[PDB]
Amino acid sequence: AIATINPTTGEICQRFKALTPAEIDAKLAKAQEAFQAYRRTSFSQRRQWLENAAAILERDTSKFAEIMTTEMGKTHQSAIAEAEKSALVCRYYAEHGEQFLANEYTETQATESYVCYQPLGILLAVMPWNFPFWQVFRFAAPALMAGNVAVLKHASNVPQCALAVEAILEAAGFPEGVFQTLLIGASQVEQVIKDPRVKAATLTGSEPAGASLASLAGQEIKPTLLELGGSDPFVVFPSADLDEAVEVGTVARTMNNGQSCIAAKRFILHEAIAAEFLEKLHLKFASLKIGDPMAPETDIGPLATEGILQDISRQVDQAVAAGAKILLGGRPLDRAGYFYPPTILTEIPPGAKILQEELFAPVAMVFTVKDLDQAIALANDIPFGLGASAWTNDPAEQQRFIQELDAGAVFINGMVKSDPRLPFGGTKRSGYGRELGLAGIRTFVNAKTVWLK
Amino acid sequence: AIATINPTTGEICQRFKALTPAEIDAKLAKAQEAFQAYRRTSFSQRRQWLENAAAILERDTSKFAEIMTTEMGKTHQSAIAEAEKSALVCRYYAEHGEQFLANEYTETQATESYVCYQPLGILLAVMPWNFPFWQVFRFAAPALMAGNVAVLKHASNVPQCALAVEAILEAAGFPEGVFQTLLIGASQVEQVIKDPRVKAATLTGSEPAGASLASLAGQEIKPTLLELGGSDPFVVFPSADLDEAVEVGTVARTMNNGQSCIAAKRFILHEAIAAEFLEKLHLKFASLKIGDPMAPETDIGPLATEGILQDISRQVDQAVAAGAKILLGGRPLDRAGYFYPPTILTEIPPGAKILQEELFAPVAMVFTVKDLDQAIALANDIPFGLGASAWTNDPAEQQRFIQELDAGAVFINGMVKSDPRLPFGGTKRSGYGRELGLAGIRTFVNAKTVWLK
Ligand SMILES: NC(=O)C1=CN([C@@H]2O[C@H](COP(=O)(O)OP(=O)(O)OC[C@H]3O[C@@H](n4cnc5c(N)ncnc54)[C@H](OP(=O)(O)O)[C@@H]3O)[C@@H](O)[C@H]2O)C=CC1
Ligand SMILES: NC(=O)C1=CN([C@@H]2O[C@H](COP(=O)(O)OP(=O)(O)OC[C@H]3O[C@@H](n4cnc5c(N)ncnc54)[C@H](OP(=O)(O)O)[C@@H]3O)[C@@H](O)[C@H]2O)C=CC1
Repeated sequence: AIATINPTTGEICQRFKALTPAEIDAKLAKAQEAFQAYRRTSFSQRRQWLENAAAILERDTSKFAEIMTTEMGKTHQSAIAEAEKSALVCRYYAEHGEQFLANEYTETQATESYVCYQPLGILLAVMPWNFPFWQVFRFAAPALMAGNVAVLKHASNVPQCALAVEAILEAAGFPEGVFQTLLIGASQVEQVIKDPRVKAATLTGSEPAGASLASLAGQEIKPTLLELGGSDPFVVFPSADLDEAVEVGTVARTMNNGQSCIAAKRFILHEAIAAEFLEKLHLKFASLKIGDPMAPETDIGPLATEGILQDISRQVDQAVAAGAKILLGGRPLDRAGYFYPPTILTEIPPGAKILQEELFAPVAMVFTVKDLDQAIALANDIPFGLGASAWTNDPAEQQRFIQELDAGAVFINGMVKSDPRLPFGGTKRSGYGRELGLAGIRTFVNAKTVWLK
Repeated sequence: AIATINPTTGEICQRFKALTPAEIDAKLAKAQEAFQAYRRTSFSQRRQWLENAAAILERDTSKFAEIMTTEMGKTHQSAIAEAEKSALVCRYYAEHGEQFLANEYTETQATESYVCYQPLGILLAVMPWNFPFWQVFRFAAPALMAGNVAVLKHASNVPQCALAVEAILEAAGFPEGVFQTLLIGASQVEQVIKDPRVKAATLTGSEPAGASLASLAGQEIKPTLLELGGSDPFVVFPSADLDEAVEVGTVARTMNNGQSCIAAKRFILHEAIAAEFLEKLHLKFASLKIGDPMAPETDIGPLATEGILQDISRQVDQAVAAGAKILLGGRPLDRAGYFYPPTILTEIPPGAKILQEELFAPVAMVFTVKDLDQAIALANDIPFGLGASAWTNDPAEQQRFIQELDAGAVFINGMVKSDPRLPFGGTKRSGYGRELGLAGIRTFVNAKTVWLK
């Protein structure tokens, strides 16, 4: 159901009525009318409204963070960072969007020949609960700067976040119908994708959700962008700064209570450093503070939902039954709220299903390898291909990791992070298309070739 | 069935056995092995092989053209041009591909941060009979320059063309498995899209074919590019060079026996010049030479298949029964082969079904409008959105047409043409994604973000 259920206490706080198909239709009609006027606005107006939205996010950061924490359990401090990052991407496209969409001229026999960039129309965004502000602003800032309008189907467990994003954009000055939150369930999305006024769609979330949306959009001849999770490797080689790698690796696995597409999920350790690294990782994980995410000292809040908790509990239980060893954690906490402790699994047997799954919780799989070829093969031995992190100060190793890791992003001597300045997206079953950077504003526009005699 | 059936005579010339699923699987296994080595080739090698392919096309142009004309009925002269254009796109990506794929650096706190471009792997291309060389080389040249490998499912009526393309690429030096023609039917494509080694797919053709491929690819989380039909407007306003517009419009509608996605299909005439333009168009169409496409004097050969002939015959018959008037032509010729004459329809009743359909034959629909707003509204009143041509020497009108015509390409005072130097693709039900230019080589690559501390 569409509801705020606080994952720290399990309390149902507020329920929301889903829109009916007629109500969805009315919102799409309004979006179409809004688009016809909005496509004619100047970049100066769009820039003003985007910068206003950034300023709202920058002023009321703590309030917005409290909504996120209440609904989905990420620490209030990380939710503050998320609101700040949302403001950053608004400012990024305010500052660069017009330039990024300017005519590009190519010399031909024409007096004038160029490509110009024009909005498609209504874009559908289907978004997940894990970064309930950032994922939305990541899409919405370039969408709106480009002159598109947007309808958001957010996750059913973050309705207050979804409503707050629309309220921010209204307060910023964006005209009515330019951005609309649809309080609707997963079964209601098909109507939106099939509506002739809706021109494109993006989804961030699970593979089954992405497959459903993309198959439907494909049938309707509509372009998509998908970002669908990962099982990113975190490779540590003998020339690495081991203490930095342990600290950063701990953050990479456990940030957002582990619920990140680009969490470090599989630690691949060269045998020369594996014992030292693993012992340090074990101790670092054991010192993490688990508790109320509203408290500034908390490292690990609850998982977002009972379902996520049930999923990881089963995944771990099955791996252990198959022969995997629990170095730390491995069982849900006996307390109120959907709490699962930082966990480290080792000696996972070959062929165990968990090797191919995404662990959306603070649960690290650990492996040892003997050389560069083995590290790369293991790193790539997954259906996903989102991010990858590798730690080494040998230039030849650095170049091989960069070249041969099958991922949309490769970070050397740092954790994978998204950044408005650089494109971001997956390969393989992690999806396709790129958000952020120039790519983010070029994805859902008509690149119109113009030739004038 | 997979066969050469000469559309000039109706004679079945050669039949081909379709691959079995096991044979398809073997070809995909070989493509995967080939990709593992081919992705490691230098741009110099890829460039050499692409330039070799161009040189083969440039030398044996008449022979390749004869294959096209025999299988699908386009004039030998236009097939010569098609082989030349195929060579041109090979040279374009040989000359620019490396530059187009070079690292793009972005300043951050990283010592090094950039995007690099790497091939995805096996690409499936599903191609149509209407430009049986050019459509293939348009995709294959950038695919191969980027380090991808490709499997081609060509139309069932151009098997000799399909085999010839593979033979050209073998003779050029491309390693075995880098490009493979699959002699398979439409029902066999699902196996290819669902194969885990196949990473992306492109289709040019009809909407139902595109919807099938894209829906399947979406379910498998695989990116696509679609170029489907169009019903492109050809708008003529009072300041136009009328005689040039008539000459060029006649070519635009009747080239390739009318069977082009970017044919001028709907002539939209300002009332001030409509009588003169229509009379001149009538005269030009009336004296086009219909006959054997191997003869150098022939303008119009047969349509490619009995099915295409049946389709246009029915479309025109229904429009006329509804009240449309035949100014010229309007029924299949009484002779051997799938011949349909240049045809002009006027006074088409509002709500007539034909107004929304693609006429893939040399059949012009003609309309009269009173002003700029009416021209734009009528031009856009279709499900398609591929190309658009407008004729005016008023700068304000030119800019409004460029801005407001809902198409992937807008040509002012010339006919729409694809050109390797400029991206090419549709909007609305005409598809999405861009081939040619920079876009063509960026579509099916992993844009990998790299960050080095
Ligand atoms: N890439 C990422 O960042 C994320 C990945 N995931 C992965 O997915 C797993 C399960 O999480 P879960 O919360 O169930 O993720 P979902 O994929 O179910 O949710 C993501 C979004 O998709 C919507 N959705 C779900 N099914 C469909 C459908 N058939 N058509 C249209 N929209 C749909 C959801 O709506 P509703 O809430 O109404 O069901 C939500 O808005 C996680 O453990 C993680 O592995 C999940 C979240 C973030
Ligand atoms: N955009 C363009 O340039 C073209 C558009 N068209 C439009 O389509 C109309 C019909 O022409 P037609 O020859 O039937 O075109 P199709 O769309 O049937 O054929 C195009 C290609 O798609 C293949 N194909 C067809 N159905 C499927 C499917 N379900 N899955 C995978 N591949 C498939 C065909 O294979 P096979 O031959 O084995 O069926 C062929 O290789 C034309 O009148 C024109 O309007 C057609 C050709 C060119």
